[PDB]
Amino acid sequence: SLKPDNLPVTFGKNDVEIIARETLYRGFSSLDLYRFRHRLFNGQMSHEVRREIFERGHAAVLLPFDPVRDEVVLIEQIRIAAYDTSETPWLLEMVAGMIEEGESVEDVARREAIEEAGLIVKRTKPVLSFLASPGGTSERSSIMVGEVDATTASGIHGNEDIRVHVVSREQAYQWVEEGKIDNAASVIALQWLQLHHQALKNEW
Amino acid sequence: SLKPDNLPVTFGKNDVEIIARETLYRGFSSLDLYRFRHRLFNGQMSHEVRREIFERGHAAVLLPFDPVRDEVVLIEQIRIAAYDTSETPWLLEMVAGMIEEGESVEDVARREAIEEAGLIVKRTKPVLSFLASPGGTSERSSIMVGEVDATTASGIHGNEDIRVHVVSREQAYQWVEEGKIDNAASVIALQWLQLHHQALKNEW
Repeated sequence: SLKPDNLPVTFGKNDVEIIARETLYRGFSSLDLYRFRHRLFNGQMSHEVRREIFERGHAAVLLPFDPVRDEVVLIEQIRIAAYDTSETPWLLEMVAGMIEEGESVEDVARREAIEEAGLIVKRTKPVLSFLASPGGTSERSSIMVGEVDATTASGIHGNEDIRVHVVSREQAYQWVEEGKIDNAASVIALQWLQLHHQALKNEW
Repeated sequence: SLKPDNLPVTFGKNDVEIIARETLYRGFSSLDLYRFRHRLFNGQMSHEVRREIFERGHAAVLLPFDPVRDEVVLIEQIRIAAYDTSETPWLLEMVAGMIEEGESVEDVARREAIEEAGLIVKRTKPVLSFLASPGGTSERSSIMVGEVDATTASGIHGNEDIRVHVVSREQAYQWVEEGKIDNAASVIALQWLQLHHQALKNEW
């Protein structure tokens, strides 16, 4: 295991001055206007830049995977924001929830697998961590895979209302390829699993 | 090629009533409060649900891939929204831009590969299309891979300021595994490539 080099990005936090964050909205979550100047590639300083950034905490994401049965547990809940681009706003997702307090991502991954899927997790691994849409929100989501008994996954759970589904991994991945699953975190988790299932099954 | 079944999601748009979308903010883009009622799994109707949803159009995403050299072109630009969770807000990304007017995603993929990378694209394929963070924004991003001559990828391009990088695919994917690339669209494109490079190289 050899980590990679620092390169080829060299501009860091010493190359940016956040002039100010201007609160544009304060409800359940926030729109804030980042006002900033940054170094440019040609060595010159920038004009002041104004960026509207949706701010609303960060998420833990569990991929419930049963290594014995080679199955995944998906969850189903409505995402109203999906309405305008999707046939249905009910989406097939991974266990996930926002991180708060002194919670680690393991804390929240595990907590949410009970709240949303009634699922007790065994061994866990870190998968990947990703920024959802950096152009327009600071949200970071951190994904863990969790060893789960898929035979215990049933029922409705949860203003949250969630249904539980058990499919084989291969079916979960085909639904990615073919567009049935298409939320960022499921696609990332389920492509990650497809590149790793054999080594993971072997290890577990 | 056999598409999948309709199941197991059955609730559709006939099961939701958007009561109203209440504009909470109007600048470069919008925060709107979706007010809605929806069917619940146990057959009962919901209380009124209020969801704050960042609204700002949708994106096309190009993965510039050179099948001869087995290389990828990445771009580098600052994402200020990444500041709080990342060592550097300068990020290594895919060519991308917002969709407008009567633009198809091909139009925008191609347009942006010139604006951001000076790149002329040859053959294109659809990869995947995904919702960035459905919990908190309606943004959909649609990814195409594009046959590109990596030897023509150089320089600064672009309030946009973008640098261009040519790495081998394997290096691009290792940077995903190890966390150097971690924006949703790059991770999805670059895991997709890793599952498909051989068939794509063979076809092209």
